[PDB]
Amino acid sequence: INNAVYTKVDGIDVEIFENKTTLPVNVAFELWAKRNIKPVPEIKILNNLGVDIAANTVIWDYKREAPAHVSTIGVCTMTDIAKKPTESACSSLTVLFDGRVEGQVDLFRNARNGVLITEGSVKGLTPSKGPAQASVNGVTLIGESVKTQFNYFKKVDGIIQQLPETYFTQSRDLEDFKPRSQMETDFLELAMDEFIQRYKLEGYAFEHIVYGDFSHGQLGGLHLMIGLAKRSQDSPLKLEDFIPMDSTVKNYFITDAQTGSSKCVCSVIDLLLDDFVEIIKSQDLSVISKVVKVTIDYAEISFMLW
Amino acid sequence: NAVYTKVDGIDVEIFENKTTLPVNVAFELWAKRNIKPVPEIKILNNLGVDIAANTVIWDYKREAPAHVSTIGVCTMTDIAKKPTESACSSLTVLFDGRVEGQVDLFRNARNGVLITEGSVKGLTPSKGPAQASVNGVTLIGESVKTQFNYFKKVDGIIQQLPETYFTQSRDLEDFKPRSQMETDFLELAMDEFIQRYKLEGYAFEHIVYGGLHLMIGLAKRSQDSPLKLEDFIPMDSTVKNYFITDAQCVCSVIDLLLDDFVEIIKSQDLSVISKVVKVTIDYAEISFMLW
Amino acid sequence: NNAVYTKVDGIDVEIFENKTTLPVNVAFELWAKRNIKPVPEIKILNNLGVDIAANTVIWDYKREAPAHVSTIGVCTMTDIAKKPTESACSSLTVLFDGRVEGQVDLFRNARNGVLITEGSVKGLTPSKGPAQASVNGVTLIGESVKTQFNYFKKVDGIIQQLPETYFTQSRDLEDFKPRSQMETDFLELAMDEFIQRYKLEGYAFEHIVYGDFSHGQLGGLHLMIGLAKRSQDSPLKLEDFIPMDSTVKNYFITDAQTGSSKCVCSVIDLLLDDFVEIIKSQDLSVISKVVKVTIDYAEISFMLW
Amino acid sequence: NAVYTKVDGIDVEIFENKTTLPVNVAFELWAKRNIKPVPEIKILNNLGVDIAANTVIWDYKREAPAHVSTIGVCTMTDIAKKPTESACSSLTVLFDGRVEGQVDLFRNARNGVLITEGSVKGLTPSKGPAQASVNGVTLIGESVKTQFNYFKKVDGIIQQLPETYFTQSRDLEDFKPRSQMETDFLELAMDEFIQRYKLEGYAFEHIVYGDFSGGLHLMIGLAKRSQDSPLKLEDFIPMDSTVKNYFITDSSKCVCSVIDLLLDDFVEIIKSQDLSVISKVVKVTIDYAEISFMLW
Repeated sequence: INNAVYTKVDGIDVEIFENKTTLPVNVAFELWAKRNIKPVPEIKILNNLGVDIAANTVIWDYKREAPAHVSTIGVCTMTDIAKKPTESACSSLTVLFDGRVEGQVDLFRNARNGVLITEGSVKGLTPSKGPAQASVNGVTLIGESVKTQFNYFKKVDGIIQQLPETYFTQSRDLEDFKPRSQMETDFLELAMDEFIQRYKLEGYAFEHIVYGDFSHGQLGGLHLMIGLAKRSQDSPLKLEDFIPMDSTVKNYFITDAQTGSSKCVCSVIDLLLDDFVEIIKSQDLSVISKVVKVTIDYAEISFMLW
Repeated sequence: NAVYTKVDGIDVEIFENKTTLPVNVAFELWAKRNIKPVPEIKILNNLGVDIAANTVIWDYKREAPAHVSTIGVCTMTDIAKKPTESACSSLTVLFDGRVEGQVDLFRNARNGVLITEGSVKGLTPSKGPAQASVNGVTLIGESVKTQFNYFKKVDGIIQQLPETYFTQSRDLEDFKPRSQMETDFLELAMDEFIQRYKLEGYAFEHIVYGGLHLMIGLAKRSQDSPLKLEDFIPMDSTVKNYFITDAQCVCSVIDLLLDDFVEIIKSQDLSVISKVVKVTIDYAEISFMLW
Repeated sequence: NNAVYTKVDGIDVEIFENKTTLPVNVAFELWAKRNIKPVPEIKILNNLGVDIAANTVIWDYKREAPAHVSTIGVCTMTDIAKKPTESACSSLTVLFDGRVEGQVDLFRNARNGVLITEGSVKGLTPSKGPAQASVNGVTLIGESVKTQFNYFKKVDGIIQQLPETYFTQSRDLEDFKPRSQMETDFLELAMDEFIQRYKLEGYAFEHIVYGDFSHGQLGGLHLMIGLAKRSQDSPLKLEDFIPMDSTVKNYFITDAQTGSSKCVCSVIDLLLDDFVEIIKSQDLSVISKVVKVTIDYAEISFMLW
Repeated sequence: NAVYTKVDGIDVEIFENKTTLPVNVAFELWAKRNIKPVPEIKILNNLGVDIAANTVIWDYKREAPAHVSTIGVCTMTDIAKKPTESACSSLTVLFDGRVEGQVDLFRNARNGVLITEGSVKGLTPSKGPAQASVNGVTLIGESVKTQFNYFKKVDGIIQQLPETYFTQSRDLEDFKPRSQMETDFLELAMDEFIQRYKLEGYAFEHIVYGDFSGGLHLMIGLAKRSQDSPLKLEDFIPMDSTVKNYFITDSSKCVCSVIDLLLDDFVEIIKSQDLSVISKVVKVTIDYAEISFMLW
């Protein structure tokens, strides 16, 4: 009645892995058991970049409990569409290339479509710093020991790309919300007015927004995490992924922590407050439209700021 | 600069304010205000439009000008004498066609929207909404042309505009059906309506009768314990919040034709489980939970 | 069903599941009244003797049940009292939370208990506890709100002195931050650069940190940071063997990459500086190689070299 | 100080390095080494015994003194002349009741442990193992008394003294059974033992019969395994412990924790844990220490 895989640790079956894909069990297990468990970029970034297949490894989506991509390359014979990631079979596919391993750079130099991540500089090519944080075997974190911050490069049809200037979502939760800057600390520490005062924000309608819904169309309000975090000395909130998939704007079930009383299904975006202030101040208030399109996580998000 | 009074010695400049502008130039905007029938602000907002060309668009709901930077309207607020030229082509300019010159300036400017009441050589139109704002009065013209054809450019490129539903713009106070369906819905009880339009075993239930609310459903509930809405925060939003009380919620309401909303309701699976729906309404992508 | 729900939108969302002897409605209430502010972890509480909470409910999120058998003035159907000073309590170590008013007071009157406070208390000397607390069952150290308490104990009338203790950090291996300069360079140096930098030759450090210093406990008994370094290249999935929290914790150890077995066995997570202090403390010229250490207020016995 | 030689002398002192002591004084230790039959080091270690009074306990596997800290033995190494002084305040000191005077010094001592060949005024004995260590050879005394009665003091307070199993202290080569049960376990096939000593549907299976994969094993279990297809093992490190590691070869099996329990004792352990067949965390007392381990 099962598709679970086990190991014996003493006279005890512990379930090492459950199969939640359509693939036959042991085929899936192979796939898993070849996950890159070193630092990878996060699913949101790779979706946003339009990446469909990784070179020579497997990116596992730990929330979805399945591999992040349809096929493979030089990994698992029963789903490999190729062996070297330059075979005719995948010229028309944005291929993740991990520059930390040898010879992947030139594989990418010779690829038609792809993105290359690396720990450092690359000869003749302009980087763009990515997030501070990466994904170490499920857990996303910013790390002291291992380096988690990469530089991205993109190719669309023979040609290197200019990657948009972006902000990055901070991949934080409410359970453990840690301030990442002075402004952020202050905001949580101080009282609204004393804050607006200190950072010079009179007549921006700050209080209105941080706490308010700035959705241009996303499902339920668009609230900002650090803003949800401040409304938590009073009765605080539990979150819960509405859909397993990771993305920049994220749908949740918000319910009271203390008692479960339902609230909404609404979207949160976790941004550095500094980056948030910068965008509220970017808005020109003299024009008709109050939609602000900002590019965050290499993707375009539309806001309603007023 | 500002006009002033001399209230015994001396100059006491007089400011609007509501826009902070000198009454002086504030009023010069009211003057040059567009008086021919214009697109409702919500659709301008959605299409992300910045300034109109050689005019002001008035915000009668805010009782202020929709925009305080101008093109060829008032020297104290003009960012440029003419739309198609220099530090100006980055922002999205609304070009109106039923004034001549303008049409030709759209094909020369970078970012911009264009409305017209007929077709234009070589371009594909997208039918706008029936209604338009007429000096603060939103209405469906039969004496005058209020329905436009829209066209948009970004970075130089003509865009294909999405297939859309448009919101109806009805106030509740004087609500009035616009189809056999909307009629029947208000007449028929719940159960009979679900069986006439073969809707049984779909989602809609809560959203229609009683998160997000449908204006038309809110009107049927008005014949039951008459309710009133007042917007704490008055702009013009495709989805608007209202303070809701009786004749003795803070609600998202959307005004949609049932004939359109039931097209939506049916383009799902036979549920009855709650569904995420992503429609284009008023040129903008709306996500909401249907049940 | 055991399951309690709210309709979020039109969707059944489980907010609570019963895994208790009690009926749903009663357990749910207890859950629903559980203190969700910062609290001492259960290891510290059991180590101390606490068997009941004043006016609150300590919840075990790993065991998904109350931390304690009865209540005081929380829930009419599991209350043994209403006030913590009633004679039905005078034989039980009661947790008194100083951060709320007058609880300090009931603690003076109480004949058996433990009082935590976020600052000094007139007449009594404090035991500066761990840096970390549990906050709605996510154990963390807070810079935002406070997580570090002071402890006091009473045993049948009499004020107590708490032994001086080391405290287990509380760090899963899946996310392991070093908390001192010693831990940083340990992880980021070679063993031999290390032993020298900190002048540790003539202790058989490499033998200890990396090995098994157990006197009895089931499986090996390994330092966490120890495991984290060997983890560096060949990493390990670590998984609770028993829901109950404790100072020395048994685990199912398993390869991360593939699930190959390894063992059941205990880990203890200590600050390296503390560990190094404990090895340096052992007197090498005696028959017994058993070092007893008080950690998290309990006696923990080791085996050294 | 150290003795020395003269090579183009210049005095050249002489050391070890087993202890680091002057050969000189390391030998005084050898000289004063207790040669009456003393309890096995493991039991001393577990009772947390620090040093012995007016004697030296020798560790033959380490080929050295179990302790370098002395009392009343040697000027260079001791910490007190007499076990009662305030230097032995905080140290568990072994006292013997075979040398008189000491039997009484235990009464006016803080922390310490005492052994005797018979009972003592109004103290409850805990009957120790059958075996002592008689000069590097441990055995069960035929004509000499090797069983002890133990008593312990922590902080002037006479202590609890638990009930214990004891390990049998048997090397594998020279292996001899010590009951009908151990006898049959060697004789009877894998399946026959189970029906005879009615223990079908208990845990016990693996740890008694043998693996590739590695947890605890018991001595006799390994003996039956080499009772054909012989197996060789030896101290990886030369300690003395209730549970010791071995290199099994065999060509290797390889690093096992091994425990030498008399079967009947271990069997009464299996039987104290309701019919299951599921793995079982046992927490038992062996050699006066709480050892916990997984039974399957």
